[PDB]
Amino acid sequence: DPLRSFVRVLEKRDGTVLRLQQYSSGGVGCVVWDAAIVLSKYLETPEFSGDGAHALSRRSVLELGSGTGAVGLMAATLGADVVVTDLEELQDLLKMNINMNKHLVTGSVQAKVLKWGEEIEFPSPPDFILMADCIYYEESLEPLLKTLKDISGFETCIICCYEQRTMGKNPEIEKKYFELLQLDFDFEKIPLEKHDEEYRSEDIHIIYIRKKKSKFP
Amino acid sequence: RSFVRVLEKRDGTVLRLQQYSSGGVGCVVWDAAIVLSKYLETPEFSGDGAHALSRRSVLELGSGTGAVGLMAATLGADVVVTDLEELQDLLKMNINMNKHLVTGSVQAKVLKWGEEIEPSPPDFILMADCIYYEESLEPLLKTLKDISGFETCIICCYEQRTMGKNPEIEKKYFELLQLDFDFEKIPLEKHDEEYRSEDIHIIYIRKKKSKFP
Amino acid sequence: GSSLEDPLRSFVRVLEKRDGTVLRLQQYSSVGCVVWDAAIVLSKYLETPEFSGDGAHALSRRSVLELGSGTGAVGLMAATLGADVVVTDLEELQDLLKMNINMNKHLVTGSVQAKVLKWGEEIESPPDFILMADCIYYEESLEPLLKTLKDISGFETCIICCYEQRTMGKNPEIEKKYFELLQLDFDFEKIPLEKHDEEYRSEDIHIIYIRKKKSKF
Ligand SMILES: C[S@@+](CC[C@H](N)C(=O)[O-])C[C@H]1O[C@@H](n2cnc3c(N)ncnc32)[C@H](O)[C@@H]1O
Ligand SMILES: C[S@@+](CC[C@H](N)C(=O)[O-])C[C@H]1O[C@@H](n2cnc3c(N)ncnc32)[C@H](O)[C@@H]1O
Ligand SMILES: C[S@@+](CC[C@H](N)C(=O)[O-])C[C@H]1O[C@@H](n2cnc3c(N)ncnc32)[C@H](O)[C@@H]1O
Repeated sequence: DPLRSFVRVLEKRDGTVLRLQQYSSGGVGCVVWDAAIVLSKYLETPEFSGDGAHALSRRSVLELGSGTGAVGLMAATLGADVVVTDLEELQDLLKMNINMNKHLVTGSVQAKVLKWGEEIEFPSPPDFILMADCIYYEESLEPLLKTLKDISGFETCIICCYEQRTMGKNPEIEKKYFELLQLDFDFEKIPLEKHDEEYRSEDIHIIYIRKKKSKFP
Repeated sequence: RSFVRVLEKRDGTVLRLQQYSSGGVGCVVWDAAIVLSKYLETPEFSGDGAHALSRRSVLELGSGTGAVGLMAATLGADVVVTDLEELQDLLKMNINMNKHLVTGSVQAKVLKWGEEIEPSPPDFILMADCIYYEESLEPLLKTLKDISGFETCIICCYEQRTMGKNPEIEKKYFELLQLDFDFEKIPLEKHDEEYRSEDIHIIYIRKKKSKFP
Repeated sequence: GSSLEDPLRSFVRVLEKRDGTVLRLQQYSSVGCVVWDAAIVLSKYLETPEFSGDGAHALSRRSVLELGSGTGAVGLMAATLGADVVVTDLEELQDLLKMNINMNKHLVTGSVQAKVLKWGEEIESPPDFILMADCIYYEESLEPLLKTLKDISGFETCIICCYEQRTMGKNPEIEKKYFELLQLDFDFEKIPLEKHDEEYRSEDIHIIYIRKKKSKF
C-alpha cells in the first residue's frame, strides 16, 4: 500500500505499538502532533496510572480535536470508554485508526463529529475530557470554551496539552485562552517532572482543568 | 449493637447493618436482600479481573437498611441508595457504620416510587423485596422506565409470597413489566450455595430498545 | 389506589404524525399489546409523499381493513389520512382498540371502528386496502390468516404487509412457510427500503405489496 509510509508509530510502555495513519480517503492529512505524543505518554506514567486498575479503566473519556485519534486511542488501550471527536472531515481518518488498533483496545472507542460551539446531541458528562494542541486559533477560544462548559460536569477531569508557540499572534491567542478559561474553570499546570521521562519538552505543557461552581444563578 | 444484622463478605470482612435508629424507624434486613447481596459476590457474577460492579454506577430502590447497595459499594461501585424520607437517617447511619469497607462510593437519597426524577442512566439498578403492594406496580415501574437506559442491567430479587394480596401483585407486576422490559429468571443453581431459597427469585431485567424511541 | 393520578399514562406510546400532531396508543387495558416497530414503519410509510401521491391522499375516502390491529396504530393513522377504517383483532383486544379510537378521534378525518375478526373464521364487500403489521409470528399467522386474506380480499384490494424479520428460534421456518403459502393465491413484491420514511425505517423491517391472483381457470 502506498499510504503505509505515512503511518506514525507510538510505542506503549508494555511494548505494543499504536499505529496512526495520517492520511486517508479522498480527504485530509493530519499529523500526530508532539503534544498528542506527550499527553498519550503521560497517561501511561506510573503516577497517573495509579496502583491496581489503571486510572482510566472503565472511565468515560471524550477527546476534542482528536485529529488522528492518537490520545483517545491511547486511553482506549488503557481501559477507557472513549469517544474521539473532530470535524466531519476527520471522521474517515479516525475510523481508519480505530481499525488499525482494534487489537489493543481494552475499553471501547468510537468516532463522532463534534464541531466546537455547535449544539450537542453527549448528554451525560464524561469522567475525562482530553485535548492535545487545541489552542491555536479563533475557534479555540469562545466556541471551544462553550463546548467545554456545556459538556463538562463538576466532576469532569479536563486535561489540556499544548505546545507553546512564540510565532505571530500565537502568544496573544494563548494568553486569551487562559484568561477566558478562568472565568468558568479552575486550572493548574502540572510540573514537567510528572511527564514521561523521555517524551517531554520544556515547551509542551499539561494543564488540569475543572469546572467552577458558583453558588448563585 | 442491639439491633445490628451482621452480613459476612467472601473476603472475611463484615457488613454491620443497624435495623433501628434513635427516634426513627425500624427496618429489617429482608431475606431477599441477603440472597441478592450474596449473589453479587458469587464467582460467576463477579467475573474476571476487577469485580463486575467496580467503577460502575448503581442505583438501589427500596434500600431500607441499605444492605444491598452497601454490598455493592464494598465491591467498588458508585452507589446511590434510595428509599422514603423516613429511612434517610438509617441509611446514613449504615453508610457511616460501613464506610471503612467502601471501595467505591455510597450516598443516600430520597426516591419515592413514581415521583418526578430530579440524570444519566445507571449501569445497574438493584431491588430487593420491592414487589409487595400497590406502589410496586405502576409507580415503581414508572421509576424503572424513567431512570433506566437501554444498557442498564436491572436485578430484581424478591421472595414469592402466597399469603394475602401478594400473588395478585406479583402476577400484575410481571404482566406490566413485559410491556417495556425483557426479563429472565436466574436459575437457583447460580445463587450463593448457602444463601438461597426456592421461594426467593432473582430476575434480570432489561429495557426493550425500540428502533424509534 | 395508586399514588399516581393516571397510573397507566406511562404505558401510552406516542407516535408523531408528519404535521406534528400526536397519536396516543395505550398498551395496557386490564391484557397488553405494545406498539411494534413494524406498526411504526408502516404508519409512517402511509404518510410518505410518494405513497400519499398528488392531490388528495391515496387513502382519502377509501375503505381500509386492518388485521391483527393490536393497539390500532396503523388503522388509526390511516383514519387520520382520510380512510374509512375497520381495525380488527381478537375479542380480548376490543376494549383497547376502542380506548385508542377515543384518544385519537379528534385527528380522524375519515372514520374508524373496531370489530372482532379472528383469523380463519367465517366472515360477515371487499376493501380498497388491507393492512397488516407484524402478523407473521406464529402457527395461526399461516393457514387461518391466509385463508382470511383470500376470503376478504378482492382482485382490486391493495394488501400491504409490514413485518420485522426475526432470526431467533422457530421464526425463520414460520416466515418461510408464510411465503410458501402466500405464493399459492397471491402475487407479492417487497418494496425498496428507500421508499420507506427516511427516519422511520430499518434494513430488518420489510414492506410487502400483496395482490390476489386471477387464474385463467
Ligand atoms: C493541531 S490539531 C491536533 C490534533 C491532535 N489532537 C494531535 O495533537 O495530534 C487540531 C485539531 O483540532 C481540530 N479542530 C479545529 N477546529 C475545530 C472545531 N472548530 N471543531 C472541532 N474540531 C476542530 C482539527 O481538525 C484538528 O484535528
Ligand atoms: C420489604 S422492604 C425491603 C428492604 C430492603 N431492600 C431489604 O430487602 O432488606 C421494602 C422497602 O421499600 C421501601 N418502599 C416502600 N414503598 C416505597 C415507595 N413508594 N418509594 C420508595 N421506597 C419504598 C420501604 O421503605 C422499604 O425500605
Ligand atoms: C405482534 S402483534 C402486532 C400488533 C400491531 N399490528 C402492531 O404491529 O403493533 C400481533 C397481533 O395479531 C393478533 N392476532 C394473533 N392471532 C390472531 C388471530 N388468530 N386472529 C386475529 N388476530 C390475531 C394479536 O392479538 C396481536 O394484536
